[PDB]
Amino acid sequence: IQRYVRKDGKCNVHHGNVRAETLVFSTHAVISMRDGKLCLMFRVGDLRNSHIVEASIRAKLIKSKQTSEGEFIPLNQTDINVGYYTGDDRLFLVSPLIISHEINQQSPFWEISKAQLPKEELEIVVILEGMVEATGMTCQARSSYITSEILWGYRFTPVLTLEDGFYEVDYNSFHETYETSTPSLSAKELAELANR
Amino acid sequence: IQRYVRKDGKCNVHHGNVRAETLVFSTHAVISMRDGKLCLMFRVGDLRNSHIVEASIRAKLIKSKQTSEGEFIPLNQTDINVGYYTGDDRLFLVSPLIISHEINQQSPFWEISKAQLPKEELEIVVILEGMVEATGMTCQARSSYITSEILWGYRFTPVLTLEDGFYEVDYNSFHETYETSTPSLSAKELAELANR
Amino acid sequence: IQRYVRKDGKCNVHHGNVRAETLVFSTHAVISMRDGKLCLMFRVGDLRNSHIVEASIRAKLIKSKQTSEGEFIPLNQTDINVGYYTGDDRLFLVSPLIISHEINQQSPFWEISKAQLPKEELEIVVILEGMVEATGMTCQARSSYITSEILWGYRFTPVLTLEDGFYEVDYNSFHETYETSTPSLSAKELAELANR
Amino acid sequence: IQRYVRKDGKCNVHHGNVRAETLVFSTHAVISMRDGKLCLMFRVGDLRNSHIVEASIRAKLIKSKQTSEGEFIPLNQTDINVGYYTGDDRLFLVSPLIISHEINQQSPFWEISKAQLPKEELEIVVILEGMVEATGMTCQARSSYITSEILWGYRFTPVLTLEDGFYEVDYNSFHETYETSTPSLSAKELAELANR
Ligand SMILES: [Pr+3]
Ligand SMILES: [Pr+3]
Ligand SMILES: [Pr+3]
Ligand SMILES: [Pr+3]
Ligand SMILES: [Pr+3]
Ligand SMILES: [Pr+3]
Ligand SMILES: [Pr+3]
Ligand SMILES: [Pr+3]
Ligand SMILES: [Pr+3]
Repeated sequence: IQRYVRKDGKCNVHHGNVRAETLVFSTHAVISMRDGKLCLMFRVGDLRNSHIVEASIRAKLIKSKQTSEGEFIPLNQTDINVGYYTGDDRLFLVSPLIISHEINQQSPFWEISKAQLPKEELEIVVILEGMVEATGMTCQARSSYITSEILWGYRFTPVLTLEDGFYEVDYNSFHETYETSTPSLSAKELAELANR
Repeated sequence: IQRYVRKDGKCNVHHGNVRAETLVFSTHAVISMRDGKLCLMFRVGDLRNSHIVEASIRAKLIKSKQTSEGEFIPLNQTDINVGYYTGDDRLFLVSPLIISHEINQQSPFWEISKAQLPKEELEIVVILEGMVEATGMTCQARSSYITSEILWGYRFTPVLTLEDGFYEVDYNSFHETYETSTPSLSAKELAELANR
Repeated sequence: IQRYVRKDGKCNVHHGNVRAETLVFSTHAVISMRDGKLCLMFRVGDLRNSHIVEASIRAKLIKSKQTSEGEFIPLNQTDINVGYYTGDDRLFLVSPLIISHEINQQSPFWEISKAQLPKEELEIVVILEGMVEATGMTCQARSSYITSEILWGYRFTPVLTLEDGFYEVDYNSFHETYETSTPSLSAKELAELANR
Repeated sequence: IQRYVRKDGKCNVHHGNVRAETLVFSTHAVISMRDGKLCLMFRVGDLRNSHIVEASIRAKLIKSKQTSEGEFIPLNQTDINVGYYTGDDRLFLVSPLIISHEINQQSPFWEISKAQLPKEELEIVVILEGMVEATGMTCQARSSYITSEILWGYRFTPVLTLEDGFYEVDYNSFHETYETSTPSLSAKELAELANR
C-alpha cells in the first residue's frame, strides 16, 4: 500500500515541488448517477506550489424568480448543497477534487430533466475560499457554469495515477469528461418511478 | 443568456471599477409575503471598489424581557434566523442583496401582527462580517432597525438592470420600497387560520 | 424609545470612548430558573476601548471519568451547550452579557442537584475568542469555574442603566449576584416530577 | 481540588514555560470500546511553548472506491466524524488529547471487523488547524494512519499526572498504547447481535 500523506504530514504528490499561479475549476459541470443518486459535479483544482488551509467550497445558484405573490427577484441567490451539513465542503486540497452535489428534494435541480435542462435560465457560481499557507493571507477563487456548460450524463476522467512511489496528476485530463449511460428523467421523476 | 460571473471569476457588474467607502444597509426593513411565508427583509449593500470574503450576515434582536420566574433582562439579545442552518447567511456580495428572515414558530415575530407591531419595544441589529480582499483585514459593518423603521406590507424596489453586456445598479432605489397587498394578521394568526 | 445601535453602526454605550485592558468573566457562575428551564449562567464582559469581531463563546467541562469498560480518562473534556446550534454563541459584545446554558438531557448537569453539586469533582472552562477590530489580530480570553464557584439558586444583578441618551454600565455590580427562590432538585429530577 | 485553568486564564500545566517545535499526533490509532460504543481514537499533542486558537480537528478517509454505476474514484475523500455536530472538534489544547470517533451507522468503519481490518486498502488523514497565539498566523498540522497503523483492541496510556500543584505530562507515554479486551466483531455486527 502506497501512502498519500506521510507521518510528518508531507503529501506524496508531484515529486519535488516547493510545498502567481491561479486555481482552476473545470470548465464544465456534469450530471450523472452515483450510487443511485443523481449528482451535479464540477472539479476544483489544487495550488501546485502551496497549501490552502481552512479550505472550503460553496456554490450559489443565480436564477431570477417570481414569488407566488407576484414579486420578481432578478438574479436570486440560493445555496447549493456541496457538503455543508457533514463537513465534506471543508476540503483537503492535495489533488484535484470532484465536488458533488446530490440532487435531492432540497436541491434546485430536483425537478429538472435532461430535455428541461437547456430551457432553464440559470447559473451556478462556484466559490473556493481558503488561506494560502506560505502567504498567510486569505484567497478567494470564483468560477461559473451556465446552462450550456452543464453536461447531462457525463463523468469526469480520473486525473490520478501512481508511478514510482509518488502520485502524479495528468493535468491535460482535468477538464476532460466522457459519456456514461444515464437516465434523462429528472431527479424527482426518478424517485416517483422508483416509489412503486 | 448574459453571465453574471465569468469563467475566470470576474463579475459582470459596474463596468470598469477597481476589483474609505463604507457599506450600506437599507434604512428600512419590510415585512411582506414570499411564497406564502411572512418575511422580514432588509437590504445590504456591496463594496463598490472591492470584494468581501468569508462574507456573512447575522441579526440580533435587542428586546428587554421578563422571565416567568420574575427576572428582568434589560436589552436581551436573541439571534434572528437569516440563513444560518442552510448557509444562505454566507453571502456572495456582488450586488445589493435582500436578506430575508422567514417569520416562523421560532422567529421572535411569530406572534406580532400589523397593529401589534408599533406597540413593541424592540430593535433589530444587523451585522455584516467579512474580510476585505484587497486590504487583507477583517471588516464589521453594523446597522439598526427600531420598530418605527420596520414597514409592514412593503417590498424592496429591484435595483438590478442589465444594459450593454454588464449589470448596472440603480443606487437611488436602494432604500426604496413600495406597498404590496399583505395580511395584517400575525404569522401565528395566519397559520392558525390556514390549518382549518 | 432609546436606540442601542445607531443607523451608521456606532453603539450608544459609555459616552465618549475610543471605539492593554484585558476582558473579564464574572468570578462566579450561577444556576437558577429561566422560563421553567434550569440554567447555568456566567457573565462575560466587554472591551471598553474596542470592538471584538467574529466574536464567539464556548465552554468546556474538565471532569475525570471512567468508561463502563474500565478506562480512566483523567480531566476529560466535553463541550457545554451555550448557543452552538442556533448561533447564540456568536456574540454581539457591546455590553456585559449573561451567557446561559440550558441544563437539559444532553447537559453534563442533567443529573446534578443542589446537594449533589458540592460533591462533584468538576471544572467549567469558559473561552471567548474574537478578532480585536482596531488591532486586527485574534484574541482568546479564558477563565474557570470550579464547583465551589458555582452558586445554586442565584441570579446576576443587572448592570445596565439608561441615563441622558446613552447606556451606562454599573461595573461594580458586574460580579454581583443575588439569591432567588429555586428548587434544590436536579434538572432530571424536575422533569421526572413534572411528567406526571 | 486542583484547578487546571486559573481565574485569570493561565493553565496549570508544565510549570514555568513561555505561554520551531512542530505538533505531534500519535504514531498509532486504536479501536476499542467506550461506554458500549466502538471507537477509533488517535492522540493529538500540544504546543509546548504557545497557545493554539480557533483550534479544531478534522479527519479524512482516503479510500478508492467504485460507484454501483461503475465509476472508479481513486483515493476518494469522505469526512470522519470527530465532533463536528456538537463542537467537540473545536479543541481546548492545553494537554495532549485523545480524539475519538464513534463508529456508527454513518462511520466508514461501521462494517469493518478485526479480521476484516487488515484487508482494507484505506488511509485516515488527521488535520489540525489553528492560529498560533504569539505568532498571529494560521498553522496546519497533518498526519496519517494507514491500515497497519490502526491497532484493534487497544487503548491510550494516560500521559497526565498531578504533582506539586501543577499538572505534568509524561511525554514518553504519548504514543504508548496497551491491550484491552475488545470484541473482534464489527460495529454493525455488534449492534445486530445486541438488537435481539
Ligand atoms: Pr511520469
Ligand atoms: Pr485523455
Ligand atoms: Pr446606463
Ligand atoms: Pr424610483
Ligand atoms: Pr475564520
Ligand atoms: Pr451617571
Ligand atoms: Pr449593588
Ligand atoms: Pr516530576
Ligand atoms: Pr510506560
